[PDB]
Amino acid sequence: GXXSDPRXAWRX
Repeated sequence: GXXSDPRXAWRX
């Protein structure tokens, strides 16, 4: 869901 950030893409 929080895939809208380079450090959150691998967190979505």
